[PDB]
Amino acid sequence: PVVWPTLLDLSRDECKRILRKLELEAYAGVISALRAQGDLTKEKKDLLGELSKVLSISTERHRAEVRRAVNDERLTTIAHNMSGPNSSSEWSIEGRR
Amino acid sequence: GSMPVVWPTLLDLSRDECKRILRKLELEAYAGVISALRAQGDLTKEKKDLLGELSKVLSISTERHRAEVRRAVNDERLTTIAHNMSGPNSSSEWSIEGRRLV
Repeated sequence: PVVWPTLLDLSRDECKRILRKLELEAYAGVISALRAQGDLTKEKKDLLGELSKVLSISTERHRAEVRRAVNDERLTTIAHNMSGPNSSSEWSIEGRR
Repeated sequence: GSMPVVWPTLLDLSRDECKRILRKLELEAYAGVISALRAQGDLTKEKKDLLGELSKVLSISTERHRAEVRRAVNDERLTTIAHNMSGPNSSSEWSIEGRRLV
């Protein structure tokens, strides 16, 4: 006997889409704040690793958010002002793997 | 002489404003993690302890943490997502976390 996608099924799929957008936005927000603080450290790398697991962020999406933040001129300016010119080695290594 | 007679304001720092944007970023970062975790379902010890590591790194006080929890547990949209994702018991542990410690 057949079955098919109901409105509830499509509703649950849409909730998953909304959740995934919230999760990626959350993770990107943490990367942005950490990048603006200065360079990446091992402790922050570890913390990001746990956050990516709990927010279901793939390594591909992680690396792309690291690069986005390293390259964002506003965040780079904040790091320059707050921490000084050394601010992105280590983030850039992480964004390469 | 060595120094410019027409100083290009390009060179100037904006330390006060950057300090404020950094703080805005930190608070927005923590709030967004609370909101996403709340939309997943109820709080777990693993989420609580991870939020504790995040609050250290983002300089978030325990008062601000609990206020974010109370906000998120009561957000109608985040709660609708959690009920659809995780079922009807998606709030009690969050509400405990929002209330205790004073």
